[PDB]
Amino acid sequence: YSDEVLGATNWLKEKSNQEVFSFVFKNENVQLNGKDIGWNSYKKELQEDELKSLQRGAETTWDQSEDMEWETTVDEMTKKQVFIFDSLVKKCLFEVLNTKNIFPGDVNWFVQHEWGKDQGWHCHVLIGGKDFSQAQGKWWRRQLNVYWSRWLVTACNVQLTPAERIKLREIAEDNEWVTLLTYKHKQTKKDYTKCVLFGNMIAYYFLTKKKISTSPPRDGGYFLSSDSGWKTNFLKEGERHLVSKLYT
Ligand SMILES: [Mn+2]
Repeated sequence: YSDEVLGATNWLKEKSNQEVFSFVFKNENVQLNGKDIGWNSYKKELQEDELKSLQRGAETTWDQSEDMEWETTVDEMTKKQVFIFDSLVKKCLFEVLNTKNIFPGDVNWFVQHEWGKDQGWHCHVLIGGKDFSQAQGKWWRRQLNVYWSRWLVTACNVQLTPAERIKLREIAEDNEWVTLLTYKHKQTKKDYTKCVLFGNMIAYYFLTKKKISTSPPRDGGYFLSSDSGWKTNFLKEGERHLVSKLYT
């Protein structure tokens, strides 16, 4: 019952029923003119001040949440790429907030990087607040995908011709490398944005995942999480499960 565990539980419980959007930021494998662009082909560390700061935040979140009782054999390249993506995902969120003139302190958000059985790396984002409404979900997805595709093409470490960069940009947008949770439907039928409950989804779902400690990653595991209150960031796996238990 450390203050950190109690503090996270209390913070989430207060936001138990806050409606938020659910996004997934991802990438897919691409081959352009014989050039392979895989999930971890975006390893440029761009020297923009905010991005550098965000990447440092991810590194330190990883460092503080690491359990040293057990050894961790995650590949260095994998960690690097995840830290970079954490900075890029956040940069996208912050750019859209700026477009809407939303004060960052008026926003609740949660970010969690995972490795899926079939898709591999992806990043969940829950985001909402008083300045957000369900009808804005589709606009948010589109804007986030614009910024996400733009930053990915900038961060790509594969030498690309201008035509190739533009093609990659178009692929990331056309194939919706940012997804928005909607109610189940038909291809022809309309899709409705499905808002989720912030604290509940975090405590009863995201905090239940198993920590990735190996390469290749365990199917369905998580790498790293963070939130707008810096509450879950530094928690070890065992502490996260304690939060879920207390939250109930
Ligand atoms: Mn997932």
